[PDB]
Amino acid sequence: VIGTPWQKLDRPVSEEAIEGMDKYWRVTNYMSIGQIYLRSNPLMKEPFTRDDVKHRLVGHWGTTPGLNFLLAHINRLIADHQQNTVFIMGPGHGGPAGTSQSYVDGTYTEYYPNITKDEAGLQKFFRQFSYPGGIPSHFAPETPGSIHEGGELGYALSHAYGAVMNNPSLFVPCIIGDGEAETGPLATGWQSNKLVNPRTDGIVLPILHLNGYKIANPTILARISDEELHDFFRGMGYHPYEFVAGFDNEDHMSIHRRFAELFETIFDEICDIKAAAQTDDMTRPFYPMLIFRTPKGWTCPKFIDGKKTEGSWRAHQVPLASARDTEEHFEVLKGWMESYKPEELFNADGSIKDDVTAFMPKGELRIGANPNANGGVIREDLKLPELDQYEVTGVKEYGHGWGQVEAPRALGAYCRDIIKNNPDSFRIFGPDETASNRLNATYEVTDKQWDNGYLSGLVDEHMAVTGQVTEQLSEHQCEGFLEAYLLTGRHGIWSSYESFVHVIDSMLNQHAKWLEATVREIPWRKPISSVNLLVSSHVWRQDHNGFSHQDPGVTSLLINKTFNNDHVTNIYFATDANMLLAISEKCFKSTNKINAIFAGKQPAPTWVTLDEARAELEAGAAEWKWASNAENNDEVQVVLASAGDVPTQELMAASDALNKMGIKFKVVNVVDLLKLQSRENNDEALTDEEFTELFTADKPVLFAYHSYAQDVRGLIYDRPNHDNFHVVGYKEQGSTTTPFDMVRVNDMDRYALQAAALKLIDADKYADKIDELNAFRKKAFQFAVDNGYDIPEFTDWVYPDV
Amino acid sequence: VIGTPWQKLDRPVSEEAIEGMDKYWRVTNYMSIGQIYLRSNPLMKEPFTRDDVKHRLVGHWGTTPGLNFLLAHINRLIADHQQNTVFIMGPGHGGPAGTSQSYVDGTYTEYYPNITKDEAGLQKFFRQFSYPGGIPSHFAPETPGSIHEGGELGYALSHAYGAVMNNPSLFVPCIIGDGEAETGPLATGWQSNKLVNPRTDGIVLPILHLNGYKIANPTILARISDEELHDFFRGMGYHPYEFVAGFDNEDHMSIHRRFAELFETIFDEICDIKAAAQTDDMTRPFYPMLIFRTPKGWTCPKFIDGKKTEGSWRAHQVPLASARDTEEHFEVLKGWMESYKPEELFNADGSIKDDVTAFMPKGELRIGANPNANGGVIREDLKLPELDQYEVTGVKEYGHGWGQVEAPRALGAYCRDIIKNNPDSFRIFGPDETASNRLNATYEVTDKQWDNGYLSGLVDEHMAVTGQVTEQLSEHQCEGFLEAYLLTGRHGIWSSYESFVHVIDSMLNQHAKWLEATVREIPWRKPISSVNLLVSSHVWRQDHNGFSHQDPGVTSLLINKTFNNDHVTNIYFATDANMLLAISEKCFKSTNKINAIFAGKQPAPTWVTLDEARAELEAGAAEWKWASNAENNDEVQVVLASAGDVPTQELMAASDALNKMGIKFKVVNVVDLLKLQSRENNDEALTDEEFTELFTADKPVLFAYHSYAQDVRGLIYDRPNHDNFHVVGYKEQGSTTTPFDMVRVNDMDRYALQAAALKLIDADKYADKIDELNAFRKKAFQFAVDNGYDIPEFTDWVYPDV
Ligand SMILES: CC1=C(CCOP(=O)(O)OP(=O)(O)O)S/C(=C(/O)CO)N1Cc1cnc(C)nc1N
Ligand SMILES: CC1=C(CCOP(=O)(O)OP(=O)(O)O)S/C(=C(/O)CO)N1Cc1cnc(C)nc1N
Ligand SMILES: [Mg+2]
Ligand SMILES: [Mg+2]
Ligand code: NA
Repeated sequence: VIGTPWQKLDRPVSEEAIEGMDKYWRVTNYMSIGQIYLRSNPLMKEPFTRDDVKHRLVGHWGTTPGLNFLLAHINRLIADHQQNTVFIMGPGHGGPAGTSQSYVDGTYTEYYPNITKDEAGLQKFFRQFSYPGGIPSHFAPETPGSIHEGGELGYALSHAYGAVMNNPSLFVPCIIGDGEAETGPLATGWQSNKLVNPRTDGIVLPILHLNGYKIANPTILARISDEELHDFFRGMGYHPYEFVAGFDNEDHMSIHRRFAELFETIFDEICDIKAAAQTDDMTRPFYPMLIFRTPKGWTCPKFIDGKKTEGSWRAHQVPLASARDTEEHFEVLKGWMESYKPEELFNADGSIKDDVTAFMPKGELRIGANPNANGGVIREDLKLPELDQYEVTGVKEYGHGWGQVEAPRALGAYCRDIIKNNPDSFRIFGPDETASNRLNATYEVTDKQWDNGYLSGLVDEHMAVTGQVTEQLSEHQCEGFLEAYLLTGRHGIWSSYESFVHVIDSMLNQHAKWLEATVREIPWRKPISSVNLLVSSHVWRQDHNGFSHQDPGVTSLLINKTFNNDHVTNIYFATDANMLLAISEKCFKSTNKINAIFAGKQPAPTWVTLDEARAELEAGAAEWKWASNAENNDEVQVVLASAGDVPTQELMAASDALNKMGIKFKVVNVVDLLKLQSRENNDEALTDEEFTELFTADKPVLFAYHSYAQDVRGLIYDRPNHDNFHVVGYKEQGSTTTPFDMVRVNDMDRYALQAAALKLIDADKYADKIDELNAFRKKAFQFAVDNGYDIPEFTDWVYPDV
Repeated sequence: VIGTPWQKLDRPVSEEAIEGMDKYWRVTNYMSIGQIYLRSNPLMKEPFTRDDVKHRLVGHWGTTPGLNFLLAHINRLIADHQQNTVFIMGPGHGGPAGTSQSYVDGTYTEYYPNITKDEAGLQKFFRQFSYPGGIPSHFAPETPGSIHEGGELGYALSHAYGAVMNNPSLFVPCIIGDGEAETGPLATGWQSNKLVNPRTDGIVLPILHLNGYKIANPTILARISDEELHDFFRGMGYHPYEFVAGFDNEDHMSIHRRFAELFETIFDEICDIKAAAQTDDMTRPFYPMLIFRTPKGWTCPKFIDGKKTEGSWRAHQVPLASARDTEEHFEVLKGWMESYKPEELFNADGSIKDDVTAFMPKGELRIGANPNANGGVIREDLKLPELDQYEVTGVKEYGHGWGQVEAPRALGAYCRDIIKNNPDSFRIFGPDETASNRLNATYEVTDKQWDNGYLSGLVDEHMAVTGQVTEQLSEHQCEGFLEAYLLTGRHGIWSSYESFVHVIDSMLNQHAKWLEATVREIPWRKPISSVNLLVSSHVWRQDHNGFSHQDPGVTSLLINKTFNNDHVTNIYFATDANMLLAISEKCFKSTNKINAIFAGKQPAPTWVTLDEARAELEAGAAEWKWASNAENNDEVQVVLASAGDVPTQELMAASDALNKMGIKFKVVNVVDLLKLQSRENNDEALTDEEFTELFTADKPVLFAYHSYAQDVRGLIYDRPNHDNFHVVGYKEQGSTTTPFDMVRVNDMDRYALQAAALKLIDADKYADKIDELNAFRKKAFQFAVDNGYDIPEFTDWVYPDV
């Protein structure tokens, strides 16, 4: 248990804590300006000149002093209440407020021994901010206290809420940019309080950083009427409190006393909600939120060159951009840095005075030290059930190609038993698609958690105010909740209709970059569990839905996060349920990855046994010798290669026909896509030798690909024999139609695959047979048109091993 | 002018209109069930059997009767008021309500002469819905009345609002799924009423289709308290009205009279807002919205196999999935279809009776016929100013490589004069980035439109309650507003930080699919203006921001919409401002495209004259003979090829150094990327012959690529000499650093490019020179670390032609 969760003070905030908060605010403002502007002389020791200013002024002042003010008050709260706390910096461009916090709390020096607590250290701390060889401009992963960089705005609230799931002792003040609040993802993020339980989950306090402005405009929320703003937050299930400061001549000490008093009232109400929820965990409370209205750039010069800067968008980036070049700007910077009275804040040795920090939390309650902000320190391996009990054994008993299994249902049963063994640290998320994607065996042991109104057992099924499945019709919510749940040291999976994975392409980009930085250069930030995404309801079988639901191209996006041997991204094609099982076990054991797990949910043949799935998954690509008919590679007329359940079924039916014509070929299944790359691009890929062994030194290869052929083509560009590959993939053809017609219009159906194989072997010789295959596809299509269902020769075909 | 906009009735709705609306509702429900279930016998003529039911039951009943009810009432409104109206079907899976509407209004038969108004036609109309060879399951582009398919949920409101921009006579009832409202994009879409002006823009009426449920869950909005729901919409600046029907035994005629009366009150209030706005166009009104609360699946059987179906998520897709297979389900379907009393709705010849449609609007006010729902019928070419006056003439006067121009500023001046010549049909959108992306010369002739509070001329600049620039910190809003503005026949452009384009990857996917279907098979849907996206503030120069802002991979997503010779997607690299000018003119003249226009906004050399830009843009790739030093292709030791402003600057400096060593090469610039593909994949690409002429038959090619090398590699896989290309691209390396260091860590800097060229020519011979180049890059980096700015030999280099 960290600290004493949810305890009220029952006394006023002390005047000593007020004094310490004002010193914190002044010292973090001063060091924030130092980080932005100063390359040397951090204490402005005589002579202090333009030669001490950075030649390249980069960074963001505007948000920063509002952040620094909140952080003083959140630190004071943590210390007084002994409250387990992780904050979110929505405006992650306020990085210097986040580095200043960690430097004040002591964690910065603990993690970075060279950045010492004295003038030499402070010199280095100032120069290194957004500087070549130094540190980022944003609240990056290498800052102690960060689980959220906030470079790409919008995910503040899904991360805050994901962090408090099954974390009942954790408090998350979530600081949200008022420009950020104009984004889609943030606007829906407010509604998460219908999806958390105040007894089993912790508490988010949204704090709207209402500084009036974004980069070059006012914000929507700052300029509507106060009554609309209050009705808005109340209508989303919050109790709104509003603080306004810095627009008049109120002295700063009074501002701190009024805020501290307000913040105690807010926390008291959180504590009341927490206490009440031990008895009534079904009534959804109105959680507090804070509207925090202060001038953008608060405490910077009011006008600069006749332009309003404090209380404007002009404060957004770097004020006084000429501080190095004109004595006029330099003098303004000098008076601005002096207004914080650094001589009262630093000892002569340049260490921050003890009376600046006596109010601060200590040990693991410090924002930089809390283990929830470094969740791999808390994470434990899942207790996984034995995989064997889930095996589709039909393949062993009856033959390769057996049955009509819906593959994710084996993952559902596996996930069911993972939740049972790990009842509060493995969650499933779905955008209203968990049942549609066939993971609903999980409801045998838990419920979809819903903390909003109930009506009737006739309609409410498998749903309770607490549980380990979460659904909201929002890929942004599913992906954001899950990320923070992993970042605080837990585990899970989500599923999405494949075409709609793209809604969160840019969230995958950011989480992969978080992973890239971490595995490269932040060894103190320990391994988190992986993002596991079941990509299902795929392009080939969108029977009720059509063309808008046909886009497997998240493969292509993921290929753009496969560099430097980071090994943070995996694309798995689950061939059948036994392969799905093997892949998922690997994924649930992995750390520091995004794993995209492709699997079809339609009824489909099972191809391999579980033991075969385990061996093949490890190699990444494998020959299926029981399906090959060639003696050896020199006898092979064409390589039949596939990746994806549906390309594989069609390749396999093609292989059966090609066998019956006396054609000689081998069958290669591809499961771990990126292992097709060269060792030069991926040091864990198949070696040239193993690649040649699978794909031959120079026979034609027909490659039936689940997604866009472009991917395989770019991946194999330097592989031996790549010029012989013919990649067939999805090509933006399709609609609401029969399963055969969907493969047909992409040349993916088994007849077109047989034709293509013939064309690669000898086009002249097989001219007629090709025409005949092409005409059979026309006839099978006419038949679908006339009769309403696919021709029985297509639908009734089982692989001859069965 | 269409109809008589914004006129009140000043009498009750007639009883004859009530009777016609109830008949419409019954006939569209009946034909919706027919489309889903029936392959023959649409009027259930004896014998009506299971043999008349589809073998594959696909589609969505649940939303459909609520849509059909609203559509009856919106048609009645249009007719009574003569009101120019386009609706949005948020739940676009309610396609049969949208096809039924067009069939009732007569447009379906007008566009599809074979689907006739009689029993034979109705037979065909039923079978063809989501059927092989037939029509989609959703409100697809081939349905008259659709500007919005609604397969991928979330964009209902940005499309509604974009449609009414500069469209002051247009009314848009926007029907929004209550599951849809859980998405990010929809949640922010509500706020658009702060960005439209009630005098110069038309009016959206959001109608929340609060049917209680999504696929397998209740919805957030349906289960919060009524007081929270009302405060929510009021707090977003609406006046909420709520209708509740179908939960009790109220007869349907009473339901229609109560709704019609409510809808007249709502419209009267819209008319009052429109009239008031002719005098006071600065006060933002509280626009009505409608909470429409009715049971999901309304009028279907209440229980099926003991399961509550009407008023449940179970009504979502296909009830009675066994209607063909068991007589039990068939009997239920038969009684359900009979409950609408089709014998009162159809004449014996199976034509819909005249008294079903006498209340309907006629001619161009019909929902299917309105030209705003087919905007290419209204669209006119832009009056473009002459390009020459924008030319950066520095290249002609001083030499290739001249100057420090910020390229988008020439596009800003061009856009400025486009707005001036086309003052109400060309808009610019930006996510708070129009000024940052250097398009702010447009503010010389118009303002950012902001219909929300003002504070002071000290802070509010270039902003007014009306204007042709729109900003909101939401890529979803920018992309949605623009799409509908083009779909209703107008023009514009938006700009985004390149890494954040990915937020709307999936919107680009849908709009490209809309375009694919249209250019392939909907000739009646005329060409719209193109989506023009300035992709700027790119990966190489994110000086204030760092790694989270470095992701040029929208290139890769776009490559997945380049099939079948559709020609709906273009990726342009603007080399400099003269190239930018040429590309933009092409884009502003194009139709039916998405054009991604890459351009840097940092100061940069101008390479080509405007006349050269025009020729080179047309070919797609071009030799720069003034920069090549080889005689001819056989004398070439390496091809220096680049795409992007920064790769080009670095290639060019490399070329200067390689020249001074006596190396022989040619320089090829690439502007139109997809013209690198083979003619087999793209019938407008460079032919093999022209490709070979540029890239040689067999010399090494060094290709410096703006984005991920993967793209070029997959694109050129079947081109002559592709095995000789070495593609250098972005490789997930970078942070907040100097411009040289950013190119350095991706091996993109000029020294690494010179090294790479040497390595391709003769690695052994140039071993030493390579090492020396590699060490110079280390020294230039140390210098940045030590001094705060890049080494003057890097920054001060100008191409020797200057
Ligand atoms: C538009 C924008 C910013 C203004 C934020 O305004 P705010 O009100 O949220 O914060 P403050 O006023 O507290 O500064 S900071 C920023 C940068 O590129 C930095 O990441 N960008 C570009 C941006 C656009 N879109 C997205 C999704 N994320 C972004 N970071
Ligand atoms: C989740 C979902 C639907 C429920 C919609 O519920 P609603 O309340 O908005 O509409 P009704 O109750 O009026 O039916 S219909 C649907 C399909 O795949 C169809 O496009 N999907 C999957 C889906 C997920 N995510 C996105 C962005 N779009 C989607 N269409
Ligand atoms: Mg702000
Ligand atoms: Mg609904
Ligand atoms: Na090759």
